[PDB]
Amino acid sequence: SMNPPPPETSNPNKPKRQTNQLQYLLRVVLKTLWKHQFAWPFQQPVDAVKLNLPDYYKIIKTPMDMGTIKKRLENNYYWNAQECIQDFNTMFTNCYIYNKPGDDIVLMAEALEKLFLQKINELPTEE
Ligand SMILES: C[C@H]1C(=O)N(C)C=Cc2cc(OCCCCCOc3ccc4c(c3)C=CN(C)C(=O)[C@@H]4C)ccc21
Repeated sequence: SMNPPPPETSNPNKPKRQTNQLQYLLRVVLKTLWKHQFAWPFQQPVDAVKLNLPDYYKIIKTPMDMGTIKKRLENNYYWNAQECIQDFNTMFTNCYIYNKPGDDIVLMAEALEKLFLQKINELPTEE
């Protein structure tokens, strides 16, 4: 019934590094998706209490959102760009699992996902 704590976005024990790929993920990928018209339901953790979804955290065991993804990227929480890419996939996949095809929320996740897959095709080469 209650919401779980938000996903961890900061750990001082984790090593930090900056890469051209992680910078692209926040400056290009995150910035493009955030401003999109369908982004609003994905900009923060699913609030199962305020949205009245009592079974959400019974179906979804790996919650994810762009707010958490952006906080992780600002805190230097990701070491590999693939960790961030998996997080975006998990957010899209959670939406498709909890909801049904043809739903307005699924059509919004599908458009964000198409915008995301185009950006990852142009992900610069490691340095
Ligand atoms: C599980 C959870 C979920 O998976 N996530 C990610 C988060 C939240 C969420 C949000 C959900 O619902 C949001 C509402 C549906 C999206 C907006 O779609 C429409 C459709 C029609 C209109 C408008 C918007 C706009 C203006 N008005 C007033 C209109 O009448 C027009 C015609 C459902 C599920 C989740």
